[PDB]
Amino acid sequence: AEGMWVPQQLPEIAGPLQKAGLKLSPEQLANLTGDPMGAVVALGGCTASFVSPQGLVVTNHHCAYGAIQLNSTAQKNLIKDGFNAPTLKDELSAGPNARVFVLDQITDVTAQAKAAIAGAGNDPLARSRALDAFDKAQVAACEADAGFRCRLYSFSGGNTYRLFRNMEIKDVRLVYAPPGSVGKFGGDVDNWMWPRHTGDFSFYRAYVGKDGKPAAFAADNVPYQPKHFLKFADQPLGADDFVMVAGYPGRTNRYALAGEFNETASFTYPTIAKHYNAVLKMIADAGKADADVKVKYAATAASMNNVAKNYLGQLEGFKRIDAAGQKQAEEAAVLAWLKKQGAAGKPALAAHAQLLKHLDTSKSTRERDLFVGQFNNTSAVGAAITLYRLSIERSKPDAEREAGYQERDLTTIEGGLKQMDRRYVAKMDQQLQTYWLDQYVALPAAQRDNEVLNKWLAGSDAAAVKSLVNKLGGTELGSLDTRLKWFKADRAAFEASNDPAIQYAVAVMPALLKQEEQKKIREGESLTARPLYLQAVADYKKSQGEFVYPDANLSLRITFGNVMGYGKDGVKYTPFTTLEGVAAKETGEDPFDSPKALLDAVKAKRYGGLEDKRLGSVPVNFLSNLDITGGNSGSPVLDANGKLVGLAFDGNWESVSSNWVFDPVMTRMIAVDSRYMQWIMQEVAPAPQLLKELNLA
Amino acid sequence: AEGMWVPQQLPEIAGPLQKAGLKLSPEQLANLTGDPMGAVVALGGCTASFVSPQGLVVTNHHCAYGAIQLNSTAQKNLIKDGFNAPTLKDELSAGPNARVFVLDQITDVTAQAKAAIAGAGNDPLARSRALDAFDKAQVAACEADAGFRCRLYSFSGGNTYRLFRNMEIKDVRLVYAPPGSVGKFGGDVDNWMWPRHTGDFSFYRAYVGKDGKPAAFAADNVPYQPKHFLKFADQPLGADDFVMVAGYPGRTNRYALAGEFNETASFTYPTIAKHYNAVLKMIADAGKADADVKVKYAATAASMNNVAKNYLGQLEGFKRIDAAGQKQAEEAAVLAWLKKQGAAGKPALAAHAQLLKHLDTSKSTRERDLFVGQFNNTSAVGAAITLYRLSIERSKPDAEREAGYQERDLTTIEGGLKQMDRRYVAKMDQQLQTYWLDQYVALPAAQRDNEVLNKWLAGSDAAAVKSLVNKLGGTELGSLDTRLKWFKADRAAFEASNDPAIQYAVAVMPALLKQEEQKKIREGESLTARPLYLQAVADYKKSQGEFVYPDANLSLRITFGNVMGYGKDGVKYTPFTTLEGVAAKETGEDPFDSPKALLDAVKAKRYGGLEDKRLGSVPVNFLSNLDITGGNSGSPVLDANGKLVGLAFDGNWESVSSNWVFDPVMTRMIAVDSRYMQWIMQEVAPAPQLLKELNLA
Ligand SMILES: N[C@@H](Cc1ccccc1)C(=O)N[C@@H](Cc1ccc(O)cc1)C(=O)O
Ligand SMILES: N[C@@H](Cc1ccccc1)C(=O)N[C@@H](Cc1ccc(O)cc1)C(=O)O
Repeated sequence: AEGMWVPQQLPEIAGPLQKAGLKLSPEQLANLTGDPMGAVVALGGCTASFVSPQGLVVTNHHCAYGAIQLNSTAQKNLIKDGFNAPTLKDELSAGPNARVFVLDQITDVTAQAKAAIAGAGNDPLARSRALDAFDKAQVAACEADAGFRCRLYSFSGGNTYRLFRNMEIKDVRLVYAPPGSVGKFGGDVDNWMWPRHTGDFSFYRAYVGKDGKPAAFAADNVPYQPKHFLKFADQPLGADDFVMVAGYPGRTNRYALAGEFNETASFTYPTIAKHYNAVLKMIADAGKADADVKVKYAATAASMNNVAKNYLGQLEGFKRIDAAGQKQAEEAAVLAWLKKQGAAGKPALAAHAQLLKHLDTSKSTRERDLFVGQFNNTSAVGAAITLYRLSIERSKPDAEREAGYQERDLTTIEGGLKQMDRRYVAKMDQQLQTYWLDQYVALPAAQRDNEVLNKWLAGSDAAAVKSLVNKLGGTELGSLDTRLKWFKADRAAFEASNDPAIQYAVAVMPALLKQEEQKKIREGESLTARPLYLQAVADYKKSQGEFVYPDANLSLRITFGNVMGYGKDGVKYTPFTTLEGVAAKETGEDPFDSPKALLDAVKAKRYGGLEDKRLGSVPVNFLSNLDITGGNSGSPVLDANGKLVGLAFDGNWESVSSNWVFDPVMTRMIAVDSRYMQWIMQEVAPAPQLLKELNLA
Repeated sequence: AEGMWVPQQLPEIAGPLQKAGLKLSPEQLANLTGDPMGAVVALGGCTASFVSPQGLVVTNHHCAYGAIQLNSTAQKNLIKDGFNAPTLKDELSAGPNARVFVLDQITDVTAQAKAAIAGAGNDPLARSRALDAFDKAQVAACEADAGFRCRLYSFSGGNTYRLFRNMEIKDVRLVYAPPGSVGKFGGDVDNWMWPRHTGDFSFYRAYVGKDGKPAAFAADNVPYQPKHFLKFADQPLGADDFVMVAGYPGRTNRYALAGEFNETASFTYPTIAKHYNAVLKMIADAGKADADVKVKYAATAASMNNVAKNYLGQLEGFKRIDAAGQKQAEEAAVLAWLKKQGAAGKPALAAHAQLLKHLDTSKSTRERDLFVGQFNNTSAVGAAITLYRLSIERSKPDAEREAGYQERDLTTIEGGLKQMDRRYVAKMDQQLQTYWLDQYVALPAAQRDNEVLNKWLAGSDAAAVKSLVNKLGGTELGSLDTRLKWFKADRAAFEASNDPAIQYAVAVMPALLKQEEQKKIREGESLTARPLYLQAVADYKKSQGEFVYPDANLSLRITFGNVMGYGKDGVKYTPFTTLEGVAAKETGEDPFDSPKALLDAVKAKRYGGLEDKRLGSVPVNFLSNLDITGGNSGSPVLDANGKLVGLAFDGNWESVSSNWVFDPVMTRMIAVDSRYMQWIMQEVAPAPQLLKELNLA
């Protein structure tokens, strides 16, 4: 079924849920801290779920990838080898910034948020500061009890605001990862593709301090005891079976203006894909010369591969469904429908005209902004900018500090500085600085108008770039101890440093704060125009009997449907893959290089009690017509009785353009079957302690 | 069904043919100059069929591609535009070397063939001279009537010889070609692939002189009046329908030794694919800089792309089916079964040992012979060699001249010199000479032992090469009038020439005739062993219950089966594509750039009365489990009642390795539906005169 339904829309999908095959009462799904919705957790960018009473959490391999990479070395490469912890004491810290968010409360605060915005009058910067202040005040009251973290969410262009309260677990440990050749079978070749044969799962465990409250990693921390956890399905999942997903989709753009779509299609997507593909070649080459580079950059290389391929898929999809035609026609129908409404429709029409004006702002600054943006986000420079920015915010009262630099963010900033030790090599950073500066100096002189960067380059050719990278090479911010000292330093110490990375951050900061102020002005203008126009689009959609649900915004959503394949001319994709399809793809070369114990077990038909007689094998991956996006990775797929039948991890090639224009015919979720996850842990990469904990052995 | 069945085997398949759903009688098929089989003709490298009483011939577009190519200029490009001849006199010569072969009779001359070989004795060279003389003599007699061509075919390794007698139609004209965006929709991207949407068809007309004997092109030749022509099906072809193909498959290698397969898989296919891919990049780069280069090298680039992609598919297929293992296990089972046959086993056991020592002769000289072979076959140099060779052979009497340089070959040689005019650009041929010499001068010193070439290079780097290409550019053989002068010149005029390409021909010819003697010796030693070992395999296969049929050898074969898809893990390929599939593949960029009139008709559901209700659209291509190969292109696909339901044109990706090891699971023919052919000639690139002549209007 189409839709990323908010829990508050359960009454509207209760009948469709039952019709599709839900055997739980839709009522049971509305208790978001009960069984089973209470077992679903956010990781920050991925979904996961509790699967034991001792705080075992299951998610995708690609969601645990960062944690696995932080614990990998060139010599002991867990990404390649996998990992198992036989006992609690063998579990590895997932890193200081790993989180498990357990939902405690959702509050509707729409009327209060709208009153705070209106309270600001017709000044856009005051409107942006009013919502900021409201957001900070809600979050401070909601976080007064130790161990909670809150977040204010804007829905439907700012027509609805809800405050989420979560227990924030800060001690997350790695328990199990299959080998990379299972976890990421087919690599970037099979990424965004069906047929699919990827065992995309791993396990964490949540820990708390001995006092029961969240704590950073410590030896005497103990496993979290969740109130609810999911059970692995005892009923074999088959074609046409009801499935549903609860998770944290990040961002969809189905309500974007035609011009926002056109800009993304004609500039953002092709341009990011081009540059990311070129940076990836550079990282791949450096990785072949030094395995330390390969391991330290593995998470970046993985994310950049995923985005670049997703973008190429979205562009193909737009042509497939004529997304440009469909956006143009819908926007024309909404503006014509408003007109026929007379008086009542003039506000939305004026809100449209205003958003329409916001587009053109980036035309001959978009290339510059990209290159300067990427240069400033390289590791040493970005660390210098964050550290200098924090030194400025610390001089203010906490309620006046920029979101991201308040007291409640300090441990996350510090964790980032710590995680950079596992993700930084000077010789690779210099190549990244060189790459983005090179693109900058190749712009026409009109567009290369970053005056600070112009001063530090003192040229617009290869030698000027080499000279600046040589200069920035003298930085000490590669040192973890140096970064942790700067983390506590006052503004004056930054301003006195002869560290060239720090000098660069001090020099660019005034222009950065002015660019941020301009952003907040544009935000404040949108805080009134966006909701008016998006409410009209939603009203129009309801007039046309179309499904109305908010764009994803990193909050909890439910999607449902059935196990089913899809088709193109000449082809029908079947809803399951099987073990034989894994062995049929074997080449012995990355990324089609399965463990020997897998190839041996498939050749012997060792199905380990998990064969589905309807398939004649153990199922590997399955297709369903659910509505997921980035952020849904690791979401539990629940059957009609709320049991775990698999994890969401990807979509088929034709699904990716549904970020902009949903296509029900060729949009499918790809999930890993809970039976394959059990089969891998039995036959290939043994986890006997985990199968016991899951009551599967 | 497996098998390229010779017409004599009709008894054995009579029943399976009927089980499959054949509604005509097998006796009807044994009538080879009758209906329907008498409609089926050979083009030499392609199959075709009579489809009107006025000599109308249908074949594939890629079979007609050379003809279309010859009639194309950078200005008037019929590859891109297509072609239609509304009247007889608008029909374009398909070229001097274009033929239609109509089968007159098959006689077995095995005994006399085995006599000729025996009655030479031991001396390998005498054995091959003997077979050549018996071949020349049997042909000279069979061709005594003015308008016939005869060919001696060796089957099952030389266990069976047959003389084929054909009426040779020498005046073939192009009537109709769709646009290249239809004829070759999907280009080298969709080549060897399903799903497929290619309207791979074109029409020729067979002309003879007013006397009724075949003749070369002349203004007052009239159309041939075939005894038999096929009718286009009125019964709609659907899934599971019986289909059969008659045609001229070129070469299969299912009876090759495990060692011949190992050489092809380990050296020949990888090497050819690599060097062809690099030459194709060059021709693509040159054609983009010069539209005259693009058109003149279109046919060469098309053939090299087809071969390169085919080989990559064969290598991939070998790994899918473990061809290496199956060939080793068969070569080991045959020897074990012969060593249990006692006295009856020993002649085949000795024949194997004799053949097993023709393998270790190449490892050192294979790269050299490839690179020198390719260089010698560039256009100016290749013309120079052939023309000088003919002058050598002219001075001998006819029956002692090399096969291909006889009186009966003069027209084909002269045709080749004329065709070169539309296939030669000096700067491209120099790029080709450069590529291949460059590969030669890259070889280790020990392998670089072509005396004349080392002499002419005087060095072993890019500069020495450029020096020789510079020398050779001085040729006048780029001129057609020059090539026709040399065609009628004697040995001494060649040996007096200061033309550097003629000078190269004369200089290399001694080493060439030496190498050709050591080749005929090679052939001689094999001519008795090969028969004996291949009969043992046939007997072993017959003993195991496995189908026995000879490897393709360019003679007439029948294959049969049913319209059916295939699958692999997670995917079922359905047996038909449809119009909507063509439209869905549209990018507006070559090779997915359909005529506007196609895209307009698809949108508008103008099905032209050609809807299949079961598909809900007009079908485009279909799949079936027939056994075809190179040569079978343009073969009529006949339904249960011997009516034309389409043309064979390609095979799916997994089919191509069946040239060495047949696989019934994933081997399918791809054919163009006769309703797509009509629909194109009605709705898209009209041919109202053809529809009339075919009785479809
Ligand atoms: N494409 C996946 C990540 C991946 C990379 C390589 C190998 C295996 C997986 C991905 O981006 N998944 C999303 C979830 C998602 C996104 C869009 C969609 O249509 C369906 C699923 C994620 O990581 O959250
Ligand atoms: N691959 C085709 C030629 C072609 C190229 C590009 C577009 C369309 C057609 C080809 O080689 N066809 C063969 C017939 C054939 C060969 C092998 C096989 O398994 C099935 C059919 C031919 O030209 O005769």
